[PDB]
Amino acid sequence: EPDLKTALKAVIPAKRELFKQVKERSDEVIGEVKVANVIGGMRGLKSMLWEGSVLDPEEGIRFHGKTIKDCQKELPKGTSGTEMLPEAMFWLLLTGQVPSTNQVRAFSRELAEQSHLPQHILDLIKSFPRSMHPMTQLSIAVAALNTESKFAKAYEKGLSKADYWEPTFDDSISLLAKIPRVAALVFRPDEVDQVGTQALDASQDWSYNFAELLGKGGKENQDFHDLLRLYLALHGDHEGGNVSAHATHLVGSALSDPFLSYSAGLLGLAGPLHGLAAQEVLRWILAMQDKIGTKFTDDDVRNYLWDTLKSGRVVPGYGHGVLRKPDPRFQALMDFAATRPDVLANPVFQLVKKNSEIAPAVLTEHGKTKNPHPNVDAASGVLFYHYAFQQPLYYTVTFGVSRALGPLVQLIWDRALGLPIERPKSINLLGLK
Amino acid sequence: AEPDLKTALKAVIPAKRELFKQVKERSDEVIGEVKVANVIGGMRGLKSMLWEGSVLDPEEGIRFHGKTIKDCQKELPKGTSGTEMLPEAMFWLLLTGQVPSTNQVRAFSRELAEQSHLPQHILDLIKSFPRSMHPMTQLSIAVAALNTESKFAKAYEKGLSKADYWEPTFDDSISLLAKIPRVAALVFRPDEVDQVGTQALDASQDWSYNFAELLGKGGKENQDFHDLLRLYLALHGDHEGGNVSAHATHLVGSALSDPFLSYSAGLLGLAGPLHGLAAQEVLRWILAMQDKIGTKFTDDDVRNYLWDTLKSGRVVPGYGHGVLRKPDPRFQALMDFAATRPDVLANPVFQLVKKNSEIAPAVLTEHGKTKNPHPNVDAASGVLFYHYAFQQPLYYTVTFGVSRALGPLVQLIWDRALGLPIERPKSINLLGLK
Ligand SMILES: O=C([O-])CC(=O)C(=O)O
Ligand SMILES: O=C([O-])CC(=O)C(=O)O
Ligand SMILES: [Cl-]
Repeated sequence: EPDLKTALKAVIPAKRELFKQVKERSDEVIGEVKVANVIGGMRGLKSMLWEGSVLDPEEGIRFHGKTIKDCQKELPKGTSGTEMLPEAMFWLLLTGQVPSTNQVRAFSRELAEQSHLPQHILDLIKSFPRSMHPMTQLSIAVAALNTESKFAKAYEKGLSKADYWEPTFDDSISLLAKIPRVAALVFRPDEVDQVGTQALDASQDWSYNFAELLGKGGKENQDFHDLLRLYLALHGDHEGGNVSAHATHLVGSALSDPFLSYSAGLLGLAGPLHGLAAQEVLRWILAMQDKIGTKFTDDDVRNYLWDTLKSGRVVPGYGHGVLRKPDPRFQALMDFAATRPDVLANPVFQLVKKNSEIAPAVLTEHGKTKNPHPNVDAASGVLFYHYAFQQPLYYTVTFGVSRALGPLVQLIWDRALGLPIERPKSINLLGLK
Repeated sequence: AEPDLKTALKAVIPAKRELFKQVKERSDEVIGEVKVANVIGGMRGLKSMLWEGSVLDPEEGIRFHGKTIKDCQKELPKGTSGTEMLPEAMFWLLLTGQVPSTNQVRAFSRELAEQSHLPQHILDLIKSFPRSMHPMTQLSIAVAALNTESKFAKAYEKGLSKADYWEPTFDDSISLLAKIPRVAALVFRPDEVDQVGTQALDASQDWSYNFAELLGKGGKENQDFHDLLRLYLALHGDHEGGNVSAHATHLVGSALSDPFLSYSAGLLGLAGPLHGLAAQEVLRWILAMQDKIGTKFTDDDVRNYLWDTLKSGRVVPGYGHGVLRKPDPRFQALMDFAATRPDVLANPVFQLVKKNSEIAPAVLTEHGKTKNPHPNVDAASGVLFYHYAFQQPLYYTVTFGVSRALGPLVQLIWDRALGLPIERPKSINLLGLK
């Protein structure tokens, strides 16, 4: 059966024809720009192209029209376990098609084989102080991988616009292969020489191998391997509007290669209002457990919610900029938890769950939070914590692994369609008067 | 004892917050349309971001709180010696809307010299870089790594009111400005990391002078180059919010990533061939022109070479603007620097820039595919650096990177002071447009 590159090569003509048709309608009006859009971070403004996913305010995120549940049903699984593979999600995002299981196996083999790192990346990582925030470490080491960029070199030689997409593809695959190893090196700074050169099991999936590099390989960790697969698939893409996806696209649009461009995305993911949300939730939950105890009641949880809000604080992991109904990424994680009795017996999980049953009504009554349903960040941290990954500073590093998926797909499409530099116009306050 | 920078900014914040409230009361007002062309065309045409410090005027070029380049050359404080406006003074104007006194700038230059030292780990990180790692990659990486020193990131982690966000933003912005010329010099001088990375700076010298000293271009003998450098860094500090470096800084910053991470994103955008490379392209093109036509050129030779470039299907770099309808006043400010240095004027490469600026606009109009075919700043900057023996064009973007910290850091400070939200547009697929 076709490999990924071949499969992408077969859908490129249909995408280019679709693009030509849309371009023939260039003069068509689709929206207004208001003052609110200028001062409000472009919120509500339909102004960028993004092929792979469309975030529906009522249904949540869809991937070529498929729900999360559709993807959990249709996408190939690992050689063992129950959860859909992130490599299969990548295939679907890129091509618009669901790969066969043996297509995904040949693709997982590519990701295991291209995972090795040049020596200088080991040296760079070993120079980091141990107190350097893990997302800073991750962003820096991805950027540094630009020494290996095929796009950057091919471009420097003279490269036709028609040939841009293929080196972009080769670099994207290279990045995906290497990023879990860079992530594990962030986690395991005393073992950089071992973990940074360890050969990966050639028949295991991307997430399994990631877990092995984290020191969480083997039979004993098989539920965690499924969590990881699900988590990485769920977080791979969420439209083009989010800061990490947009930053990748923006930097990429200047023809910076995928290593540089996704490094910009990771720097945006390091933001407290973007990728660090999950870490903040776990901290807030643990401080709540600390005050009210493991034999907490609804009443305890309700008072702590009210005490948080009355002090002028936010309840993290609730509300969204676009979403209007409960986040189907949150629900898919809650559904994973529902069938693991040991997760359900964990009080920190019980606390997350009870909080998800009470918080939405408290927040509505308090009245300052837009659509106060749980988002994915409400739950992800506590599930990692359960599996003895009790170092919340590193949860965002896993988000960084996942989130390479969707934005790299769109970079490939950007270069294949020949999209120009992203260049809005700016204005001052005095100009708006 | 006149206000320091922080105090001066603190005095204009209330007026800016009142102006912002007034604009916000007009939230529902329509200012333009979104067309299909805008979505597929990289938001070109779309007025969709706030940027306070600079605005492009179609007749007068870039203006900084309404001040032309000529106004800034007249009014802004100069160094203890030399003829050119200081970048520290441009920063002050961008941030505050006001012109600092000369002693205000001196107190500010002293702060920048005092905070210029680097943690040891940044020396170690830079020494790990391979020799072939592109300089902009090195610069972006080392700026990000300075986030270990971020007061915003730690203050935020402790609990910080929204109203106080701007202050740690400001402290980190100043810290970044202080350190970036030392990081830049380390990018230029990878064999001397230990020496250049700990070298004590003259405590009463300006930002650019000290940068030049760290580059190995200190002293009386380099005083004209110190003026060039001052002017270059001032002229390139800000040019609206739409350009990739400014926008990326703003975008990353809007997620509350600290200024080190945020400007590191800008530098990654500046590394992009369609953003960071114009000055290098002009120098190459000018030297290849000198190479083919020699030192004894005439108007007619220059004219034929322009036409031969355009007939080959090639661009004449450093000419053209989308809006601006006269020469770029940044170009002219560089030409005015040259006018008083006889040795620059005797350099044939400069003579070639100049004659080319007198002939190219008419040739390009007659050719007809370049909108407003007047010189831009890039037409001159590279050749002036080349004259001063700064003949490693691969590193010109590093110097642009130093300059371009100025405007975007100012906007980050204003973003946090006004409490602007996360930048998050809506996206759409091709099928949704059809
Ligand atoms: O999968 C889709 O969304 C349809 C598709 O391939 C295209 O847009 O050409
Ligand atoms: O390759 C094509 O047919 C379309 C093209 O030129 C581009 O990528 O801009
Ligand atoms: Cl494959």
